[PDB]
Amino acid sequence: STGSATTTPIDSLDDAYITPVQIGTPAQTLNLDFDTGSSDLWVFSSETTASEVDGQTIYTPSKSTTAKLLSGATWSISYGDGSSSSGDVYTDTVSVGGLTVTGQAVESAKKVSSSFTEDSTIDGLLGLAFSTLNTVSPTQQKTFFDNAKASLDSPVFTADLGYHAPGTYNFGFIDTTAYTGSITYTAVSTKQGFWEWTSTGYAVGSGTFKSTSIDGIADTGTTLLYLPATVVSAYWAQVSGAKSSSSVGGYVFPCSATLPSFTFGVGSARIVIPGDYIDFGPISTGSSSCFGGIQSSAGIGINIFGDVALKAAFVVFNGATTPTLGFASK
Repeated sequence: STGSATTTPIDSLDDAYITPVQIGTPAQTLNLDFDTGSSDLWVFSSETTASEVDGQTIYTPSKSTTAKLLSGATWSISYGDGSSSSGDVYTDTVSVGGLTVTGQAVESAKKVSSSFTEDSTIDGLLGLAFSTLNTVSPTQQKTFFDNAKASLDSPVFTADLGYHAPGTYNFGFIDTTAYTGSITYTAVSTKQGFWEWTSTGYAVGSGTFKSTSIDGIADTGTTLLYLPATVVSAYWAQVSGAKSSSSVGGYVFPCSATLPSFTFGVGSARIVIPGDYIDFGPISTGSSSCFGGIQSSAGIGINIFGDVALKAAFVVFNGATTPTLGFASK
């Protein structure tokens, strides 16, 4: 089997991407944030505290003939940005782009933090990291990808995120028309439950490539590119007037700037992030100070190749017995 679904930015900044997902019988379609940095499929639901719902589409398990309470199971998750959600669990039929999993754990939110409530466009998350990070207790549950894997033509999914444009998540096949050149594959460590890999270095604009190992995660659920302070300083030093602002919470730059590109290494290959991808616009409406898309990972504890990086590439998440990650230009 295979599946193919379009993913769409939620706003003009590509803050996140939503992909339609069919849950239950008859289908209830919710727009979920596919997140390769976590492993819970959770939804706004008929159980979510009413005051914490503001425009989201909800899953109502009582209206699904295939929903079953997973008795005794609860879940609770906290994300890198400080947001959180928790609730109980149903199993139900879940389909993405024509690919169907029966008996998928669908985690129903009883509570969500303010950032989720305030984002009317995101109806929940679909985790695509390794199932060892799943938060369901007392019986840990599998991701949609893990459940689908055996049925897939090939044990892979691909992320093809757009810059200010729709893109695609595919399951079970590599679309050879969706990228240019060849795909370069690189080793993955699953020790922390993430798609964790080591970049071979970087360049700033037209500058020389610096060979240096940068361990980090491929995380579609994180907006920006978070890298070591040394690397980030080298980037922003090339932008007149750029500075790190503790009051704003990262690097800002004059909105009048033209940003240089940023290149990262994948083995001997190179992925180029155009300068425009690094512009996240005015810090507040009408400001001439703009927020940077490359930020320091210092104090996160991990480097994160978020959407800013991944949208510059066609990315293969290879869930073979020895997982790997593939990157191609596009």
